[PDB]
Amino acid sequence: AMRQCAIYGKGGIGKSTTTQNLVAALAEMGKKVMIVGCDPKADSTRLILHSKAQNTIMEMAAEAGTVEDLELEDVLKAGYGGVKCVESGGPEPGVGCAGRGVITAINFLEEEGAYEDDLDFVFYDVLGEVVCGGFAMPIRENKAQEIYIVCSGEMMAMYAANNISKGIVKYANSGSVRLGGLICNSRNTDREDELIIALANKLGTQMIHFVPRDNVVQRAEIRRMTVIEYDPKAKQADEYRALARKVVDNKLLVIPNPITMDELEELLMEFGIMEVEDESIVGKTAEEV
Amino acid sequence: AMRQCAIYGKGGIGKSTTTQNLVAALAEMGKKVMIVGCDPKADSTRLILHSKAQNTIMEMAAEAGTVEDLELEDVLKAGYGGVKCVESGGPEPGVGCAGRGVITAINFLEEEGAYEDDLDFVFYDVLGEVVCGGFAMPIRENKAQEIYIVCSGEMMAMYAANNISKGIVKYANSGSVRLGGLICNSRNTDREDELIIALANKLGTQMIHFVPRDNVVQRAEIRRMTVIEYDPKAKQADEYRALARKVVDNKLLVIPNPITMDELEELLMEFGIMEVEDESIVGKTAEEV
Ligand code: SF4
Repeated sequence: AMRQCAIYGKGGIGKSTTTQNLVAALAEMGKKVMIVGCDPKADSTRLILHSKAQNTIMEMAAEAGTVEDLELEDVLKAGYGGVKCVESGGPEPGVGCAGRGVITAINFLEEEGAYEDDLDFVFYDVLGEVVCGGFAMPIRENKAQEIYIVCSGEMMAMYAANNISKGIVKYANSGSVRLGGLICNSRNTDREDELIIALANKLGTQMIHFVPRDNVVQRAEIRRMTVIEYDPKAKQADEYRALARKVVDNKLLVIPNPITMDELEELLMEFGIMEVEDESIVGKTAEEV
Repeated sequence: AMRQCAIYGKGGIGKSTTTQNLVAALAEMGKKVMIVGCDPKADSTRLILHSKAQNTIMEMAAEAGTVEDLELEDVLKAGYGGVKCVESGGPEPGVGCAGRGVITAINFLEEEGAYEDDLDFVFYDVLGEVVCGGFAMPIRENKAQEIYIVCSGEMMAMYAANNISKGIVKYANSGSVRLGGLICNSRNTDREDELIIALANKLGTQMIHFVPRDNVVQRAEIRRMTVIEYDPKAKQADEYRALARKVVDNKLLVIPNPITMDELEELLMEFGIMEVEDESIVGKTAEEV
């Protein structure tokens, strides 16, 4: 019943916002959901709590001395729709692998039996910028089963998306770690919907949603809350409900097929974000050409 | 004579472009420089080599079996102005700390006596997104002495700049690792020049340069080359020469003074990128307000 899910993707494309907003649609339709905040900024829970920045397991363990001197009630908060929220906390600048904050944070929650407490969903909001051993921690430790990659029709978000996938693949043979699909966050670039579906099937998954750039997300997030919470009778709000729908309904859980550099640039050139570079101009000064 | 330098800063603000371009200015004014490519994409050497993507120590060790089956001549290339170039290589997606690629890469170069070979400069192009143990590796192993942080008048690039600094500070007491200054890459935001000098002196360093958003950089980089190489008699070109000038001349090497979150938002609000948020609208639906 209780599924183990993760949201992976790069920063600056509104990953957390779509994660939180999704989780809110999912709460209002009956489910009890818990978000684990694996990003080094506390932005993973912000909108559900109406918080400036939630208290994290790292800064609080730094407080009470050790990780066990914390009580569950202090780290794990609940906001909108009784959505349980924790921020894992960043690696202490200079020292500390990021992924070791996350084991600390999951371990702590297993031992205070939050996982065995009545729950339908867990959602790890995870940075999928570089996929190092550190950010791969939910996948290697098999705490995330269903991976949904948020991305956009833009080079880095895509490369990012592929890499997340190569990680899924590393731990294919070890367990139930699978790519459930790609969510596109629009950047009002032309061909981006179908570019992300080109990528989605060339990987062997779908593009389970397309999230439109609606200026109500901005207006709801300045009030530190979801769009499902701010204006439930909105266009965008039903988009979040629709995504959240497709997610329960998803049965499509796969081991992906990473593509190469030339193949990513292929897809980037034919939909138009990338240009066909000229070979004769290369290495030549404006003197020359 | 041979100074050990590093360029730290976040992605997507044109760090490598300014690194490479700087290094070119420095080359035409007589010096012999080597760039070490610590970013997971091969973008750190690209413009000096006119290469699509240079061959990295990770993918080539994966080729010959072990790191010692590689010959110096294969990894270390030279381009414009006899600027020696290597790409370190990323962590293999899923497994591998990023910083362990970098020790491998430096170690390999110490042993084939590239460091003892006549050289005035070494420049580690390093991602300073999160400052984990992994990206702190040049600082903990004291291979970078002079850190220059490229940033912009934008929240994340500044936060990032602060964190790089907290890392400098961790290894204050261990050696000669010092913050030489902040380089601003313009994003044609109003107050950004003086915002980065606010930040610069609130940290205890200067803003050793301001690099203007000139559309010749774009036109030179599409030809896979520097602006010093493409059009030497250009406005931007002299900017790179001027930066490179101030760098030799720099004597100002410090241990920085990291600022807080409230202090960062202070500076963001008074120069105008950040807005003064309203307290009464928070937590309230459009029904309510
Ligand atoms: S695995 Fe990655 S998160 Fe951990 S230290 Fe290494 S580079 Fe940082």
